[PDB]
Amino acid sequence: SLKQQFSTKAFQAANLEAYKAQMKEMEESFGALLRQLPEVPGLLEDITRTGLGSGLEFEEIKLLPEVAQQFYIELPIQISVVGGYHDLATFVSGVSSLPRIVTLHDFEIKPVAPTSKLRMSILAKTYRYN
Amino acid sequence: SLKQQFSTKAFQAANLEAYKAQMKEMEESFGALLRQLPSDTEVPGLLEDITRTGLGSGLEFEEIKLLPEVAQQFYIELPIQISVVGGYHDLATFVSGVSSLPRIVTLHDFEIKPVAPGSTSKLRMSILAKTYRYN
Repeated sequence: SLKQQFSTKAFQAANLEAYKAQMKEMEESFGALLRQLPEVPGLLEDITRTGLGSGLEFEEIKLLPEVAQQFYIELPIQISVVGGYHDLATFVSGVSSLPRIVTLHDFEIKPVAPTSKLRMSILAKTYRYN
Repeated sequence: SLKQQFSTKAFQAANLEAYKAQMKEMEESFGALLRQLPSDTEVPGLLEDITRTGLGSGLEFEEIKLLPEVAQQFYIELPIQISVVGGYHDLATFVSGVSSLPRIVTLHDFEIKPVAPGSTSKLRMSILAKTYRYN
């Protein structure tokens, strides 16, 4: 994750306590924007609509346990779909550009039969203020 | 991007003026972090790690395409399009290894295609990565 990339590079910072404070302010601001905003049912709706519009079949949508940070909470959603190569791609971009706070993460893929179909499982995350 | 997502959603903010001010503080903080780093020097090192991660996953590289920089107020994004070829497991481990690198790099849209008819052991993936530097 971004936060992990910054922590990892912390040794490189000219001023370590200032870098730690900039990381914290970044998260706090993120937390404050989420609080400002009115999503999960609507996100689920948007994701399924995106995938159906792309010609995919859904299999499961797993809501995983929330993971709290100090200022925001992640809600991971594991999405399994199946369809053709291009359709998987239009699903991926449709979802990453939704009018939602949603990020995409690791995926795994496997053929339906050892072209056309591929099965994709992808991790998405949405967020709320802590 | 994340910023496009908050922008898109701005009409929904209880107080627009305050929401914009927080978008701007998140951005400013992101830029202050990049400036504490030697991030205006990280591209060649990034490319080196990406390449090694790809090779480590049993992939071959076809192309690395550096796209035009896009400036925001406090940071500049540098989009890098990567084309690789290999097996289905190897592609996912590659994506996973890049995202676990000690670099400020985000991964975005990707598209996969088989190289040849009847083949599933060689797939071509194009993926967009981005890195960032202080503006």
